[PDB]
Amino acid sequence: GASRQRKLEALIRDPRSPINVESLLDGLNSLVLDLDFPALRKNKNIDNFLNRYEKIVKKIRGLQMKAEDYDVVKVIGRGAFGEVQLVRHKASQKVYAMKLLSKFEMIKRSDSAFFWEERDIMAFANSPWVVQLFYAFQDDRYLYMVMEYMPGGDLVNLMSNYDVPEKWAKFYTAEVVLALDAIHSMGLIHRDVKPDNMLLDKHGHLKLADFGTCMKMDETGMVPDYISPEVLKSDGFYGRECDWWSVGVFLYEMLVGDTPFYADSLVGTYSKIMDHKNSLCFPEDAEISKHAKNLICAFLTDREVRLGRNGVEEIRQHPFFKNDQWHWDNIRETAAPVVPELSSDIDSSNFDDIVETFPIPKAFVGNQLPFIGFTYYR
Amino acid sequence: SRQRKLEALIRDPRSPINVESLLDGLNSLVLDLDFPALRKNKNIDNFLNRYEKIVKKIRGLQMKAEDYDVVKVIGRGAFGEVQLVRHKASQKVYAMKLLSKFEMIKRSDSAFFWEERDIMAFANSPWVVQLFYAFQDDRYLYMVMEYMPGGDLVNLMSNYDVPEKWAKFYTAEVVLALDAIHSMGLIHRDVKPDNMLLDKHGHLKLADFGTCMKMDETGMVHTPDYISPEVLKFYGRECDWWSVGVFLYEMLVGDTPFYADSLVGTYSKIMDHKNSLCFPEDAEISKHAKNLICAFLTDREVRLGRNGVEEIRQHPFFKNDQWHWDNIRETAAPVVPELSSDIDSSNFDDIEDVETFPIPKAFVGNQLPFIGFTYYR
Ligand SMILES: COc1cc(C(=O)N[C@H](CO)c2ccccc2)ccc1-c1cn[nH]c1
Ligand SMILES: COc1cc(C(=O)N[C@H](CO)c2ccccc2)ccc1-c1cn[nH]c1
Ligand SMILES: [Cl-]
Repeated sequence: GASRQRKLEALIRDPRSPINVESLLDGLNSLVLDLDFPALRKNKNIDNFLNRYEKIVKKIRGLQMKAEDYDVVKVIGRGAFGEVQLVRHKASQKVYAMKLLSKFEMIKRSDSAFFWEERDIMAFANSPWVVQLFYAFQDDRYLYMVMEYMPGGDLVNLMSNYDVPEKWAKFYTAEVVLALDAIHSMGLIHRDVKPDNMLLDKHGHLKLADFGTCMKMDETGMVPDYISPEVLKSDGFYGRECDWWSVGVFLYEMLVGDTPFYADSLVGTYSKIMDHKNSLCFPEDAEISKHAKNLICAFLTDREVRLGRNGVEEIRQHPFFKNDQWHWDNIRETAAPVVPELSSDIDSSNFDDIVETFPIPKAFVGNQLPFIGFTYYR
Repeated sequence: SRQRKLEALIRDPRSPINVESLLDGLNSLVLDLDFPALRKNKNIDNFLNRYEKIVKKIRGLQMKAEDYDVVKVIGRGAFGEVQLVRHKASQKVYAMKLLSKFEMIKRSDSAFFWEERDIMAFANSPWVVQLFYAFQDDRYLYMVMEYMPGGDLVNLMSNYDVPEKWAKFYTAEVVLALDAIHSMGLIHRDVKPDNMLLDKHGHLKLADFGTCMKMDETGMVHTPDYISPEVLKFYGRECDWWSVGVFLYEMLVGDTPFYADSLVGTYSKIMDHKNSLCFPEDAEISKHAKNLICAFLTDREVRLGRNGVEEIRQHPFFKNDQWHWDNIRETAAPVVPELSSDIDSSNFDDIEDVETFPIPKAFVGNQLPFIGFTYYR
């Protein structure tokens, strides 16, 4: 009997459950947002429901986390459906990185499901290789993701400010290897491994960000300059090995100073990637070891014989990673090659310097419906 | 903290945003969107796809009509019926009141159940029928109450000639039950013996609160035989005290004080109450009983109970050697029900025995006025 009430009480407590209390409050909020228009309020059912919940929903909005609770310090990133702002929480004075996503642009450009795995990865990974999400909240215009601020900037910035030695390339590669294996363990494929999505923490250690491209792998494990050839030839099924192709490209860019399939045109890069058997060649002036060259070549092969298919053990014991500084079991607790020297809690010097509204409707449209359940409070 | 303030609102059972009300909101949204005409909208089709599984799971876990077994229909009314039911799992017997959502919407009366549910769930008075569970489906609102096997006072009057010692007891119980409702800032507006039930021991409890209204700052607000003249022509608490006088008259005399063959004749007799009220020469009634009926059947301005329940309490009619106002409900009742089983419905007459909602093209929101009805004790 009350075993059913116990089963139900458990679902509502579970933070991964779609019917948790934050997700149930999202349902109420979204229903009020999509009905409070004078055209719709002509309906007696709608006008009377909105009159009943008007007071409580005003009270709830004032209590719940909102963008007004934070001060915007600077825009440190921009992307497809939004921007990432360096913000300071007004009450606690704590500094975070907050990612905003336009609800309007996600509906219009019919791309409105990518944020679910991005939010889940950052909120629940519990890995030092993934940027941690503290709070996810939404208003009538945007989705917000308050994550830990990474003051070391991305690996693109590092490469443009330093001539990268093989000892540093061996460190950042190992960290990318472990970070990807952590994502693959959570049953996901990044699909966009690149140095713009590799951030450095206050101590110079890597963390992955921008999970908008992730996909949960099915039972078989299946789903521009850094894209794999098998992904380019698309619609077909690809696996974890496409993420390791991106690692090969990254290690080449680090040591050589240019991407292996760089071309002046977009089509030229595609052409070079497709012809990877004949287009991949190391410059005669490039400072690279035989082990480093041999590792890049094991990643830049056809998917069938690529390194990393039979797990990450084959990658771990590659001769390139032989060193006298770290082990795979402690690399993140060893001293990083470059440690950030920051002047304040809002020093954003490792980041380069960087609105269409919904139309009032006549009939029920339900623009808030695809966002019910986004709110999360740690 | 703000999160502590918010967590308190959701725990409060009187709060419109409690967990049962928040689950009602989700259920009602799914019910009002799952139509193939509406599902043509991408937002709607995708939302329904996401919550389809979990809402099927939630419905199976939550209390439903299929958890109860219908024993007999013991009452029928305006928008539904009251069924004697037995909970399949616990084997406990209850009285379950059903209200058609369709009829409530159609006959544009869809707010009366909020005070009926609140009165029965939260009164905490032995004079009010207790509600244990309120729940709903796509067709009805359900109210699981304590079953009253003694039947109503109409049934008692039709099976017994009422002596003044019995009339003094039942009146005193109506007086205390009405004072309890008035204490909660409510006016019944429909005091009559059909709405007075007797428990397993013969003690009164009030039922059918569909006519109740919360009184404003001054104590004011906005059935043919028991209606007051002021309602026939803002009304206060003394409006319920009129119905008590009519009740005491029907008990002692055997007929209504303003009974007429026509509805217009009854409406005329009530308006001319100053000259139409007279006690039959063959009626066995004391001077005190006659004088009490007359203090209730006056113009609202000078009616007994206008200046409090203390005035009614001290009336000479209630002088007796059996009970006191502080213990009447723990004294022996005049008629104690003789029941054969937990489902003996012999003190209730037999009840003699299809409109569904139309499938819509656009969002109508027929479930919206019912969000927050679910209550679990
Ligand atoms: C720039 O910093 C970030 C960027 C991102 C991120 O996902 N960026 C992309 C494009 O760069 C994007 C996509 C969609 C909308 C906007 C932005 C995620 C975390 C941080 C971060 C974490 N801690 N500190 C900074
Ligand atoms: C018959 O017993 C009841 C009746 C009612 C009641 O409110 N009845 C009216 C008129 O019939 C009605 C209104 C709307 C729909 C249907 C019926 C309320 C409680 C009981 C009851 C019995 N035991 N415990 C509680
Ligand atoms: Cl090693």
